[PDB]
Amino acid sequence: PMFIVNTNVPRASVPDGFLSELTQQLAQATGKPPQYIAVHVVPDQLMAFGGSSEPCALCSLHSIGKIGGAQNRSYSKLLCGLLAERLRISPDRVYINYYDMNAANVGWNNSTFA
Amino acid sequence: PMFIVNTNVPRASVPDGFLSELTQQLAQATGKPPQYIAVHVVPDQLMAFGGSSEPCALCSLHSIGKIGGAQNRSYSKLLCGLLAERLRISPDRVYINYYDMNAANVGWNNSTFA
Amino acid sequence: PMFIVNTNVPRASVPDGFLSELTQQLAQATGKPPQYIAVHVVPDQLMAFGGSSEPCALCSLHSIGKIGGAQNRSYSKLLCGLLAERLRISPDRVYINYYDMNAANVGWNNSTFA
Ligand SMILES: CN(Cc1cnc2nc(N)nc(N)c2n1)c1ccc(C(=O)N[C@H](CCC(=O)O)C(=O)O)cc1
Repeated sequence: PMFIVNTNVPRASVPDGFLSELTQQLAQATGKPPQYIAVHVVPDQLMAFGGSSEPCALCSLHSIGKIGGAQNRSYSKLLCGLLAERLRISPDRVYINYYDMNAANVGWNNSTFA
Repeated sequence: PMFIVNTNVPRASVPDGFLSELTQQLAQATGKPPQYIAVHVVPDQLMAFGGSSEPCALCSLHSIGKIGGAQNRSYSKLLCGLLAERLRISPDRVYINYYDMNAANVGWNNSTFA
Repeated sequence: PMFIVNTNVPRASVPDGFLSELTQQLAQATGKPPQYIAVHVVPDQLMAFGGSSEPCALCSLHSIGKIGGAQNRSYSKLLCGLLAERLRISPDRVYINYYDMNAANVGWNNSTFA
């Protein structure tokens, strides 16, 4: 899986270990081993949510399978949870887009997963 | 809805009001209240379009509904106009990817919209 | 077609000409004229892949058609090769998302491609 966070929060507000924590928790939540989890944190961004410049985030989780109704609520609870506690971002100022990828449409190691 | 602009235009040429202006014009164009609109502007990017490094933009509009053949043609006018006037980008150097998101695939406030 | 690379490799390791080369290679590989090809390189990113912050990359290729089982393998070979050769990134620390865009969902110059 691939998790990306874009936020207006400063670089200096990202705690040491946040990428490690996201990796480990997305492994648990997703059922996929840690070695397949990629994480990307883009702080200091020029953004607004509802016309306000308070702390916010635009995020995406891409995964081959492991994407659906209940799973996505469950991921949003986890991720909103972490964004609140670690980055101090209100859960109502987060969007997370979920993408179920076909294996044939993910390249890796000179090939695809199809 | 969510709107993202990636551009090689420098940070200093992004007007201070650009995120609000986007926010407001997107609310009108989509029919959704401004509160639902998130906007992200990423300047100083290392980009080329058609092999030239003249000013350009790669953008995305994600929304739950309000995406279609007719609406997308319309949004391109609006957004090429804003980018042309505010960032001095030629409209032929602008791509915009449109995504019609399922409610179950959009996380927000510890849950999803489903 | 549109190709984006997000990497933790530093800005100073991106060779001069990398954007041109990508453009050239994507044109030949897709059979689309170079004028329709946009490339975007984002270095210095805060990323982890499998828990490790060794060199890695997360990438997207968006294109109207020219996306499929075999074409995507061939693109992966080409692009991981280029990421291995120019950015010193190991192929198994690269993910590439392929998206077959409907023409009506790509805005360009005040309209769509539908
Ligand atoms: C068969 N599966 C998933 C899967 C399901 N159940 C499991 N159960 C167990 N006990 N262990 C596993 N390793 C496991 N893996 C897989 C198919 C492809 C990929 C994969 O290696 N990578 C992509 C990368 C996605 C992206 O970047 O877009 C992914 O799974 O999301 C992994 C697992």
